[PDB]
Amino acid sequence: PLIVPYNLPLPGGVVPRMLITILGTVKPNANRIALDFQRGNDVAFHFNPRFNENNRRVIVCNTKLDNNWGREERQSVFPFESGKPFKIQVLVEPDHFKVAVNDAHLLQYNHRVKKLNEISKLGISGDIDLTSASYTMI
Ligand SMILES: COc1cccc(CO[C@H]2[C@@H](O)[C@@H](CO)O[C@@H](O[C@H]3[C@H](O)[C@@H](NC(C)=O)[C@H](NC(C)=O)O[C@@H]3CO)[C@@H]2O)c1
Repeated sequence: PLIVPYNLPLPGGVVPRMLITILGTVKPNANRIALDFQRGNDVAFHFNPRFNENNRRVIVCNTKLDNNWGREERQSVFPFESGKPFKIQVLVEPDHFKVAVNDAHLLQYNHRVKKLNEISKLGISGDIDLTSASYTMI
């Protein structure tokens, strides 16, 4: 097992056909999970399941530039469950990050940060036990 928050370096940045796979289990009474693809201090893609935002479960995605959050993209389809094991796969495509959870397509996030090769770290945080975090080229 891995210590959370965990930093996964992405050597040379991301590129299309790179597949990141994260395996873990949601804690009991979880509040939030976050994946943060970073370009230095900037967050190119923040993927943030929220377990109780005004008694709703929602995934919020966004980008942070110069310490400012941008326009949120919100998904009400919510495949995570407190206490249960999950798999998140993020496939870098030419125009977007493509996210699947437990083998089912979830969402796509169009590239706002376009210098893909400068997105050099992935932070994994929140209310999880982290089992593995890896990448491969498909
Ligand atoms: C909770 O713990 C941590 C730890 C590290 C980093 C964060 C960053 O969390 C922020 C991030 O998820 C951004 C993504 O857009 O949202 C921030 O929250 C927003 C919130 O989503 C907005 N809610 C709505 C309903 O629009 C709110 N909007 C208004 C008008 O207030 O704005 C906040 C602040 O940007 C979240 O803090 C978290």
